[PDB]
Amino acid sequence: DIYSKVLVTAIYLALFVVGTVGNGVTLFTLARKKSLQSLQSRVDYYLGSLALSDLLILLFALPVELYNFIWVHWAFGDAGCKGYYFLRDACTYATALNVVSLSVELYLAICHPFKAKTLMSRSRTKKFISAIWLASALLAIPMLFTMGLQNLVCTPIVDTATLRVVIQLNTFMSFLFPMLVASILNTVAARRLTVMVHQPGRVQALRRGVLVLRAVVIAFVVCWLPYHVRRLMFVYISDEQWTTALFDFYHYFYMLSNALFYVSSAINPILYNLAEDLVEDWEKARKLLEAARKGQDDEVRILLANGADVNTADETGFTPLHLAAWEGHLGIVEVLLKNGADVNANDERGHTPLHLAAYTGHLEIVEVLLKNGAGVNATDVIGTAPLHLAAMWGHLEIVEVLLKNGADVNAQDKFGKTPFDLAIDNGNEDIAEVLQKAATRELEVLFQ
Ligand SMILES: COc1cccc(OC)c1-c1cc(C(=O)N[C@]2(C(=O)O)[C@@H]3C[C@H]4C[C@H](C[C@@H]2C4)C3)nn1-c1ccnc2cc(Cl)ccc12
Repeated sequence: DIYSKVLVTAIYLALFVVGTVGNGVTLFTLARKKSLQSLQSRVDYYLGSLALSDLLILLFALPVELYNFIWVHWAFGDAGCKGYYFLRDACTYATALNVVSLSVELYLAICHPFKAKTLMSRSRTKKFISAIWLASALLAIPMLFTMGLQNLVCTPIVDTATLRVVIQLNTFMSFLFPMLVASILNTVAARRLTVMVHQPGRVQALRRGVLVLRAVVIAFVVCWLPYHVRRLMFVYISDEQWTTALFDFYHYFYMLSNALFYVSSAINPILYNLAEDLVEDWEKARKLLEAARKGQDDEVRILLANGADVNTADETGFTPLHLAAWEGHLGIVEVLLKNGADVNANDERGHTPLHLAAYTGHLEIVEVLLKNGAGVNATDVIGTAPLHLAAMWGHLEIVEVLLKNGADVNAQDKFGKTPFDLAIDNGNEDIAEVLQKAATRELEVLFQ
């Protein structure tokens, strides 16, 4: 139908530009990045080799299928008819062999790190990626002789029996065999790394390579499995003609698998980067929360430089600033604020860093917070404000600073207690006297 033609055409154009940009940016990045780790540079060479095959499908295969299949009712020549299937077949091999070769290098590095250290270099990996690309072209040569131009339409130039044989072998050799090998090696590599880790940043690269691979495998398996199942349906089909429902099913499934093929190649960079960056982000986030609390000045400085989230909140809603303000680390509080730390950050109860700074009696930090635009009158779910906690725990110095920055003396909590009530009940006579004076500010100012 026309609705289906418009739907699919839009998806192809979306996949094309996003895939071309994504894989295009990837190649530029990985080509022009200087990784300070031998193993991680080799992982990049494989992702660069995958980005190349991803781009060839999107620039040479997608437009032909878009044009000479769905969009319009053949005009790419015999070279194009043969070239299309050859190039598409070649890329799928190059992908499957890149994923296997990568999974092999990771497996050896984890299970045999001693041998892998001496018997693996960037030059050796560059040698195999060539071999992968050269072997891919070698295995894809049969497709040049199975499809040809006749009448002008691009149709098979061999009997269905012979065509069934090459397609069957292709699906097994190009997908089923390698993907399973990659999957097993990846699964085993991940398990033995856990044991290997338990016993400078080689483990991070090995952890990154496993995550990257795992996601890249799942993406291409999920996306090409329907496409290859379809090709096995072709070779193992029953008699001519079936129920209209069955014809509708195979037609939709054919049209679907066609589209799903280009999904994998398009959003692969985004998917493996997202997954890898999520773990690295979460890691650096939790490292910052502990470094900020423990009082590690150097650790916090490095982690913020490495691009850790300064405003990251924990399960209880605490940011690095909350704990740094609580534990009384003035050096870190300033460093955090300089890096754009949210000074009015809330938690589960709705406490700000100023609530915690006042409670623990950190005068110097209380000022630096306020100086950087901290809410002096900020209240929690109970209705407690910094002035309540400062007066409560007998911190006269802070009470003066808070009042000096316009702290509400009449502010009450759920229990109907003012900062004065807390000061009096806690036997803080010194604080309570200043609070009663502050309350009579309006009276004295005008009259006197
Ligand atoms: C008997 O084949 C199937 C049975 C059930 C479901 C099917 O597709 C989901 C298929 C199927 C697969 C292919 C299938 O994979 N074409 C090719 C491809 O690359 O896609 C074409 C055509 C040949 C040479 C070459 C490589 C193969 C096989 C290009 N084509 N194809 C179909 C063949 C015949 N009639 C069909 C009718 C319907 Cl409604 C749907 C699919 C049909």
